[PDB]
Amino acid sequence: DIGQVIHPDDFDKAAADDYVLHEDGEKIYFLIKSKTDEYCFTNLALVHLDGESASKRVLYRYPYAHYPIRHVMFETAGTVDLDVEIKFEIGGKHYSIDVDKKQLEHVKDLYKALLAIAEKQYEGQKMLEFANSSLNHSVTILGGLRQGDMNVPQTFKDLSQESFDWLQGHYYKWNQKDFGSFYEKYIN
Amino acid sequence: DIGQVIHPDDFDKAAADDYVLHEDGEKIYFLIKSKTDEYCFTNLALVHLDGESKRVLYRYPYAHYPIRHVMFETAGTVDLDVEIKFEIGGKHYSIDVDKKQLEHVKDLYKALLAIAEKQYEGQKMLEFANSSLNHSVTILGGLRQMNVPQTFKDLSQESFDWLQGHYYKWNQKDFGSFYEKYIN
Amino acid sequence: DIGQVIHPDDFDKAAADDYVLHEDGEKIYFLIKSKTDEYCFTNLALVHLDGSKRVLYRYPYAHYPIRHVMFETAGTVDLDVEIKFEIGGKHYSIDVDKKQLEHVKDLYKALLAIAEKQYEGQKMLEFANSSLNHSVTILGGLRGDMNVPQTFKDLSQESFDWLQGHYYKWNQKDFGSFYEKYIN
Amino acid sequence: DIGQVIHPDDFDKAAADDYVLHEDGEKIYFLIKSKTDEYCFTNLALVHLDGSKRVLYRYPYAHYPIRHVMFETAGTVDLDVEIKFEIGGKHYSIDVDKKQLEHVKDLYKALLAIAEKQYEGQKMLEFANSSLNHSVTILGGLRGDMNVPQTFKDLSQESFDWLQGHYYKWNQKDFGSFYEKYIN
Repeated sequence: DIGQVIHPDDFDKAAADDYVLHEDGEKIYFLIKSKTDEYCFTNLALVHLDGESASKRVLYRYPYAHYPIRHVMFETAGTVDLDVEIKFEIGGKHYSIDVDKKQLEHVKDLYKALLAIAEKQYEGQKMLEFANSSLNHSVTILGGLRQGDMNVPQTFKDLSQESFDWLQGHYYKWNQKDFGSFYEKYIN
Repeated sequence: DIGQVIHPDDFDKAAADDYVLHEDGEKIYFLIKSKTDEYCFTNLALVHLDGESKRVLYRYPYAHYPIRHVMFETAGTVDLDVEIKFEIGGKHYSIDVDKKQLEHVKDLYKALLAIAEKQYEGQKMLEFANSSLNHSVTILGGLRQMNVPQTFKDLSQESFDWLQGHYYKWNQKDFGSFYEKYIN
Repeated sequence: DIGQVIHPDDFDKAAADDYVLHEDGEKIYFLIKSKTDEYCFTNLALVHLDGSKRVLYRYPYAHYPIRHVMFETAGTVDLDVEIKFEIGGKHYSIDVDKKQLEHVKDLYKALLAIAEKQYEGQKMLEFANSSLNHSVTILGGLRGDMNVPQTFKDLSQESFDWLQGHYYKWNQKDFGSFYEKYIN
Repeated sequence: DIGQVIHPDDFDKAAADDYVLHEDGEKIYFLIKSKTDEYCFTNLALVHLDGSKRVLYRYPYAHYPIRHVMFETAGTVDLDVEIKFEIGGKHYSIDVDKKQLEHVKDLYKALLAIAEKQYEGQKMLEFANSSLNHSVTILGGLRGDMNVPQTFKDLSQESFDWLQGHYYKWNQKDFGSFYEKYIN
């Protein structure tokens, strides 16, 4: 069904705004409203109110951090067509959204934003891999040591921590939660 | 059966309050009462009085029964109820609530969604904690010389403290603040 | 058969009191008497007189864990409430006069707390054992000046103290404070 | 469909310019427009508008290597020259007005240079990885006074910097200097 890009002034009037986690500073950067669906793109997630009837709505929430964006596509309108179509996959779920060709200028900005998000996520997955591999190379290099001047239990504690910090630091660095700056950059 | 979000002032009047562990500081943050069921969300657990007039009492502490797949469904023009769904442990819960009180059920949705996420992230951290302990065991395998029996005691203790401490940190028991953040 | 929660002052008048180990400071915290059975919950065990012969059973908590603690209320037409649990692997369902619900709900809370402590203890045992092994691995083949035979003795004592100490800590025998907390 | 090499001053008038990431300093170095398609070669990617709908494709060089760059001149009777290449695995053949041969030959040279740099980089990656391993092997099991946990951290950073650094060096993103060298 064909959708309308909503202006920022009318975000608070949208059904989707009730499900935005304003409490956690979640902010709406792009909203497309159709007769049957509402697609809300925030700094943290895609909030989607799915109408599977020609009036009840199923609420979905896909935080980017747990549901990566991939295969971002765009399709323009011909002379005879009334809509432009934007596509992507979030987690593994396929999204195809038809939008009033009048608002192409705006949908093209979303296309750019999503494309940039997908890439940052992709690159992050590559860095996680190196992060883990580096952890192993240390384990292998440092295997089989001597006591010398060593407090064994303290050293055992501290070593467990270093490993933890590295696995953790990298997990949160390369699975970033917030992509507001990406919408900020292209939605201007 | 269609339920009513109960007001805080009427929590001590509810059948579920008798099964809340007031002795351990358990506090009710959300209660939905229907003609057949009673669903009590405390800081520590879901307490469910289930009718199929007898009531079967279930208790699902969050620490041992993780919340997953938190869903919400709104009311159409013709419908009288909004539905909140989730899985606690493996059990599927679907609770119909008076559409009039949507403002409150949406807050529960947000709370549950936040708990589920915290628990998910904690599971991943446990994996890191365990994997890290192995990496030290490997790096420190086969040594030199040291007071062997004192070292043996102390080293066993570190391992224990590490395993235990992480177990309790990432399987947190209390989620009161999550309800407090979205309800109040 | 529908039972009656007995009052503390009438404990010494029950058939079950003859089988409580007063000599070891065993104290009755809850007794349900029916026309056929007698269920006696002490700090150390469930003593059950099963029936006009009676077969005596004793299930010390330390050797028979309590699990799957449930509760079931009465309907308008029912005269009883039912408390259920498994002790060791044995299934118990005990019908009690709905008039005494306030008391049976307390037993429910206590047994629930007992069961959880036992479960958590079984996890701690696992960490305790796993830690022992991690020191064995780290301390594997060493070197260094040392009184080998004394160190061998002392080392064997440490391992014994660890294994033993944790065995007694996480298979605790006495749960009197649990009953005390919820029956009080 | 026979295309036209567009002049730099008319780049901002092409449909493709709307999809260039000016915000990240992406600059168009070569644009061929046909009645159905639009091929836009930037420092970072091939942007292709495929056709009155147009499907937008973007193939950043860093994720889609250019290979098998070919060229085909016009015969007396032909109106076009054809430039071919594979990007990722996708086959591209682009017919262009034989009048503009002088320009398409420059694109040919640039794409040829891009493709070679990418190939050579894939060999360097292989050496970079193989070298990492040779240090792991040489540095396998050591001894010596040492702050084990700091050394473990620092060591893990080095490996990360090596893996990362080489990843970015040999999968370079920007090939603007290549176009600049042959279109100038």
